[PDB]
Amino acid sequence: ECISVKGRIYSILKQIGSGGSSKVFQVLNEKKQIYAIKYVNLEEADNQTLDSYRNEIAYLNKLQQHSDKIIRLYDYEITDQYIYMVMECGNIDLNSWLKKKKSIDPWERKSYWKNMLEAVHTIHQHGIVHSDLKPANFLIVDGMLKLIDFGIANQMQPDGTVNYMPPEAIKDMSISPKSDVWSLGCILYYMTYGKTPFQQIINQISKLHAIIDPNHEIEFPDIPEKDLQDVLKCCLKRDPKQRISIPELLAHPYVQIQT
Ligand SMILES: CCOc1cc2c(-c3ccc(C)c(S(N)(=O)=O)c3)n[nH]c2cc1-c1cnn(C)c1
Repeated sequence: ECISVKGRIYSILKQIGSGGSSKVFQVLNEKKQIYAIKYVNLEEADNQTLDSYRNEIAYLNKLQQHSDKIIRLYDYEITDQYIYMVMECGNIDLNSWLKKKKSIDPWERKSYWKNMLEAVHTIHQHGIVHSDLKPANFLIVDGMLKLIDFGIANQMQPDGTVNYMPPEAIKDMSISPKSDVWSLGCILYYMTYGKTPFQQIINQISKLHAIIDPNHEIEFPDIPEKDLQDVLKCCLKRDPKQRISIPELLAHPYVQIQT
């Protein structure tokens, strides 16, 4: 029913998220303002994971200044036993919203695209490459996608797919900013064609076969927005060296040409 963080009290109104030993609550302060609060129980945590949490917090904090396309962290508490993160509250994670909506509006989809670019651009500018990027990581907050996590700390599932893994991450076992470009591509592909590139492929053992396979070609059906079709093509190129960059993407006409 009730969470104390650095003096203040919040009433738990609902659980929204539930990773390993972490839980996210939709809560309310005394003035009845909403906030998401992340509780991470630490009793079991070993130094690797403990450092991962400390790392996420520090970056999440640092990055506050640079962009509003990053989840806002209002304040936090941390002891040897727990973590509480008081954060901004949104409407829905993107993943759970790409199921709900039938097919997206052009103007919104572009807006969401800009939003993600700015977000991922920011983490890159601070030497972070979020390797496991996916729509579950973004969060709608009054017409804005904001980034929830950095792939530094262990992932939470909102109350795990391989649709977004980039080639070079699969071909890896015997990293690049470009990895995130692929994953963002996949999210945008979804937002134009109602599905990811390989989400019709059934078996996962072989889902990661199509991805790596140069001979396997990806289907880009024509659409009224010719720019968008190019972005998709440029993002989903299998060779990191020849895949478009975030800074290139930010100057692409899809983001830049008006209407
Ligand atoms: C596992 C999901 O993580 C988060 C979810 C949220 C939300 C949120 C997400 C989904 C829903 C459906 C809602 S809702 N409409 O308020 O119930 C809020 N707001 N702020 C949030 C902040 C987080 C979060 C978790 N870690 N970090 C760093 C941010």
